[PDB]
Amino acid sequence: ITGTSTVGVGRGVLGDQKNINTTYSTYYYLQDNTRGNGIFTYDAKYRTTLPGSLWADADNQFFASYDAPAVDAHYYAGVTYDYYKNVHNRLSYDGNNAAIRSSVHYSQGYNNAFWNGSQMVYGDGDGQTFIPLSGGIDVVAHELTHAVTDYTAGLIYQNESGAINEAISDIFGTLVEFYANKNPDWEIGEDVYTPGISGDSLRSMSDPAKYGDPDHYSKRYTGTQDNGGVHINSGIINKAAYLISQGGTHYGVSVVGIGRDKLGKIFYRALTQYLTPTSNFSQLRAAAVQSATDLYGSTSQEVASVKQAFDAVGVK
Ligand SMILES: [Ca+2]
Ligand SMILES: [Ca+2]
Ligand SMILES: [Ca+2]
Ligand SMILES: [Ca+2]
Ligand SMILES: [Zn+2]
Repeated sequence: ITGTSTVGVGRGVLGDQKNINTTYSTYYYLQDNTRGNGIFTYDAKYRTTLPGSLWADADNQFFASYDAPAVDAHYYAGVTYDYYKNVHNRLSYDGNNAAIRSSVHYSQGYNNAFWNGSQMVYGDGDGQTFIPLSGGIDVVAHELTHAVTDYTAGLIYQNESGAINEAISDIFGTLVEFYANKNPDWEIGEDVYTPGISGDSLRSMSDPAKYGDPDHYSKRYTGTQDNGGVHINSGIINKAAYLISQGGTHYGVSVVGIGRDKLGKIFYRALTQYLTPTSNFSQLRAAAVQSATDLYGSTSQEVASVKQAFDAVGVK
């Protein structure tokens, strides 16, 4: 809408208080005009009709518990936008400052979140397996990174390219959680998953196998569930990114870590520069070795760690 930019305050899903950019014209709207063409948050009102209605508030205070998922969806889309701009000189998900849109309160008891080709969508969860999914910065950044991938490499969402697509979203969701320093870890979804059971998460990058995901290519899922395992085989790539960043020994292969920023730069370059829609894990290894080389030299430690890590997880 057209109006005056202002700043509101509210409480997120985990009860933390934060400031949000709003726009005022009779009502206060969750419309942030300070980032590209804007960040817009919508109420789907427990239906599946999208996007729903632009979130309108009477007094620019967002402390109702109904408001909480909107506060976080709005705030964390902003943080993710800033991460891509400041760390990678990318303006929004398309590189040309496209509007970021999210809808919350999608359906009833819906335990998921997704990018639907045009916008992000967040369920409220059923209160026992999930609470509102936008309460996790790694969840928000994961979903938005799907749009980034769609505008760049265009990884097909099935089999090995699909697992790559999933892993890139886990990798970057984590790097964003670290960038914002929101209690970071190498776990996915720990803040919003199973409120009655602490210390667990949906997926683990540091040890995928903790939840039954492969951490080695020999162990990959070859059937047809989950579009050929896209959320399952991502574990192999997730473990690789973890080793590359933090180091460690995995099936007897030692890896010297090169830290997060270099992991980010290497994978962002692979993604934007070398990956294609049909790329497989072997092509990802090559893309990553080539980015490292481009960035740090044919005989750098960095290139050596990237080689080490992919060997460790069985990807030649
Ligand atoms: Ca209010
Ligand atoms: Ca965390
Ligand atoms: Ca996490
Ligand atoms: Ca939990
Ligand atoms: Zn995903």
